[PDB]
Amino acid sequence: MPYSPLQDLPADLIDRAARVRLACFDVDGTLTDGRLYYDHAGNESKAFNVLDGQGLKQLEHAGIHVALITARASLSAEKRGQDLGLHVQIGVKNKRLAVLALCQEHGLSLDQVLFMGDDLPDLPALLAVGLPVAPANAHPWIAERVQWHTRARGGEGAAREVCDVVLAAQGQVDSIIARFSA
Amino acid sequence: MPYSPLQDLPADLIDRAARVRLACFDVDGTLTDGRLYYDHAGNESKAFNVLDGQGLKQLEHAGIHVALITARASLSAEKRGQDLGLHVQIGVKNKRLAVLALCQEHGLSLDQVLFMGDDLPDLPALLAVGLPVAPANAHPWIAERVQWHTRARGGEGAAREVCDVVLAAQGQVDSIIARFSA
Amino acid sequence: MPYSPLQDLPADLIDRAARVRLACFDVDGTLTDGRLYYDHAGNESKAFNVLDGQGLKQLEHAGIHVALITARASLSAEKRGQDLGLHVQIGVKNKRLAVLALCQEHGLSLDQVLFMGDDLPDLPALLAVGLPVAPANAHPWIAERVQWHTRARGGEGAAREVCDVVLAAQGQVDSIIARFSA
Amino acid sequence: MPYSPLQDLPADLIDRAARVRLACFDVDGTLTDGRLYYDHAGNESKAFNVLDGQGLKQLEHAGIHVALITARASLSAEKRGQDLGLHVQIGVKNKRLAVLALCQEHGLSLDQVLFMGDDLPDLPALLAVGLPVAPANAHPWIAERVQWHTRARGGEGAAREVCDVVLAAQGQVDSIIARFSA
Repeated sequence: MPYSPLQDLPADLIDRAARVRLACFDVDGTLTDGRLYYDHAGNESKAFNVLDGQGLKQLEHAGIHVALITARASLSAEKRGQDLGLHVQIGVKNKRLAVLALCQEHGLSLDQVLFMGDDLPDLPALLAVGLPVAPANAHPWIAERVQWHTRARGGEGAAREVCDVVLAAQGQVDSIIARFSA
Repeated sequence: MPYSPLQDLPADLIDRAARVRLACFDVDGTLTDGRLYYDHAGNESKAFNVLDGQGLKQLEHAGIHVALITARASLSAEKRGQDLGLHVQIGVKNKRLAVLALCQEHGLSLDQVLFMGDDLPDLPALLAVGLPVAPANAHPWIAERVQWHTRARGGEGAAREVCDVVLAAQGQVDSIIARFSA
Repeated sequence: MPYSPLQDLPADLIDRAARVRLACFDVDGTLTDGRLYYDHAGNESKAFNVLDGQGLKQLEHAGIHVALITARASLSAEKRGQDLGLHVQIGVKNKRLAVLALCQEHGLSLDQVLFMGDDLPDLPALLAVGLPVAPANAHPWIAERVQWHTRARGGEGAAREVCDVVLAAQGQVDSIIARFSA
Repeated sequence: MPYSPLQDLPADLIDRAARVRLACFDVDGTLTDGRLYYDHAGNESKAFNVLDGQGLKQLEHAGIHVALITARASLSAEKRGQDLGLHVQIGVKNKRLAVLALCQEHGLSLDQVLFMGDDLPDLPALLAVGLPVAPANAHPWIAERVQWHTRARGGEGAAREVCDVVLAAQGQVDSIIARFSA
């Protein structure tokens, strides 16, 4: 019986995922397990996940715009966006306003936007977009306020889990597989 | 049913948390999962957690003084304190005395102090403060000697879990949520 | 009751493992838990596993050729191959073609090849070799398309688990144990 | 009911732990979760654990000699030994012979030695010492051949778990606690 990201998901959600044209992702706690590795000189590192990376490229490959949105002013996140070919917006005071800006740039509504975050700074956006989603490790204040929770944890495939849903809802999977079968 | 850091907590604890003016935290095993990454030249790194970071800022924002206290002489911990805007005391032979020094600096009693630690060097402080706490990963010798244990593990939101309680006990939640809702 | 990598495995698989002369391994998600540590300048690190290392040497010691195959252009993977004494092929657009090249270099058929991978870029190879395998953390699209799944996760002994099977199927165990018993 | 490392342990083991004068530890997979972090230039790091560190010092503080024994030629392990004040022997071809050498240096028998390891290179020693022990993540070939398994995993307190047993068997705990209570 074939894996389908869509079974056990409600019709309403699948319908929103089908119209997603812009997918935005918090960095820490969402593409990351929330950890910041500090070295002896205070320099910082984060761990991203390759399944998440593969998922994000596939969204881009399926004509969906992908954006990373972080309040931190980190070159890490920028370098990560470059490696996968995604937009990045760094040092953002308000994530809603950032998202709203990206809607105007691509000629989109908020109802065509997906946002994935894990904590308070993501909340303005989570409450404004057509399709908010939170990883399993999300702070309860965010979890409580978003219906769609991934089974997986941030930095352990939660973002891939989202990508798979969106791609499945947009009829993209069969062709993804066919491209990689030879 | 709204998430409340305070349900399933005894009245006595809530009442102590309500009077906390100074919150002190061990570094390793408390804001960290206990791990030290050693590089080929013996240089060390640690992992902090962004939920913990968000929690600590919120304590500071609510007018509660925050301090990190470590026996290790690490620039990591100092850099981390700077990034969040908190006091740091490094290389402490005795944590009780350090805490006691901080009480005098801010004109406080030990009854108005919270301390969170995971192992033996924290014990002198844990036994002296008004509100000791330990994360779930705490050594049993410490666990046994402190009533309040967080559900979460050090470096996986245990400190945020503490911050949430204190903030909740001090009536700070409703406004935290309002600030972030748009 | 002696541990045997071969119990609970079907005869057919054991028989294929017995004829393996070339063992190829994806890097990320297969010898790694899928994580990429990004530093402030975009420099990357990965974590390998020493049990996996011990397994790979033992394959080489038993006269089986070992190869690592990655699409990424990383010096990490090369350095890792050097440390264990195995062939490496980096930056591969198509893994099938790479494998096929290695068959010709060693005068082998695809039926004599094992390939272990976790995600889409491995699929062309997984579908072409005599003995595909996937770790437990493998993406479901890959899992679904390969019968042999290791109990262990990538970067947590999954590759050793494979090595053990192959070595067991090729009668190599008794002597491995004897070499190390004093 | 006070935590006792000794309950649920057989009398025979407790008796051997009571006479331990030399405690030797594999590095990788034993003080580490088996992971090797490779950076872009092939430089390696490992993660040690602070609970393990606290345990090792306490063994030293209780007059037990502690030694780290690795086949790898890593400055990491040396730097780690220095930080905790323990002997280190690096690049060891045969661990039994290394241990045997340390017995003669300290005027001890093999029956007064504890060895903790996780994989084949440790086996010669595990089979020669009075008290072998293996972490929960140990390779089955080693697990099968050693009776004492820690509940915890390497790099997640397995070595502390051992230290606690030995210290408890040697009547050391009460005084350890008393030293840290003020």
